[PDB]
Amino acid sequence: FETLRGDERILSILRHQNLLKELQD
Repeated sequence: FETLRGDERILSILRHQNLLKELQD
C-alpha cells in the first residue's frame, strides 16, 4: 500500500534536483 500524501511528488522533484545539482556548496 502506497501512502498517497502527495509529498512523494516533491520527493521525486527534489530527487531530480539532486541529480541536477552536480556542483558542491
